Amino acid sequence: MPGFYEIVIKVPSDLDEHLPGISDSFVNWVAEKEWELPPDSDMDLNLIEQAPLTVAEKLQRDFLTEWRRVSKAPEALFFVQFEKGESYFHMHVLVETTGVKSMVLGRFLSQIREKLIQRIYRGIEPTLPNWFAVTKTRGGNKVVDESYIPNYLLPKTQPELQWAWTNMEQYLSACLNLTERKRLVAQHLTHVSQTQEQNKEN
Ligand SMILES: [Mg+2]
Repeated sequence: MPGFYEIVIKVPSDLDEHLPGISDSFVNWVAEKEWELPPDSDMDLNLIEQAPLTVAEKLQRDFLTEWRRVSKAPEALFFVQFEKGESYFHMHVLVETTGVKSMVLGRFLSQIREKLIQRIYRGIEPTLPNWFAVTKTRGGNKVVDESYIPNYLLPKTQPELQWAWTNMEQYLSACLNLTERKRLVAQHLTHVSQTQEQNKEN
């Protein structure tokens, strides 16, 4: 029943351009990490860029830890999709509204952003233009329902799709399985159609 806020987080992909002044240890940390697909995945690992993924995995993991603390919702539902855009790697973070009133969201997000800078970037802010941004109505903070996910996130394919994470049960297999995403999209649109059909009838 509750909606979701959306935070878009840009992820650096060019060290000198995106992250001027970053530490050597940060560079080594990125280099060291390797990721593998789960056995049930049908994705092509070749199309997935490991270094940006390392940064993204931590950013989402840390954002969520902070969110749980400010929200006081330990079990908050989330869906995060990491994507390769035309200009930037970026992350769509959808998190439920519970525990955070809209009036105070800017202050909380701001606190979270500082924590990410400390933890991920080791005190050096990324040189990305509007890097941590809540989706707004023009206006106030946008809230969207669960339908946003089948409509705008699930349809993505490689290489635009890089990775995804969730705690929402209906999407757990969808995250890294293209065949499953495809099925879910079709299923959602089917429901929508059936609903309109009913409406015309009656
Ligand atoms: Mg996008």
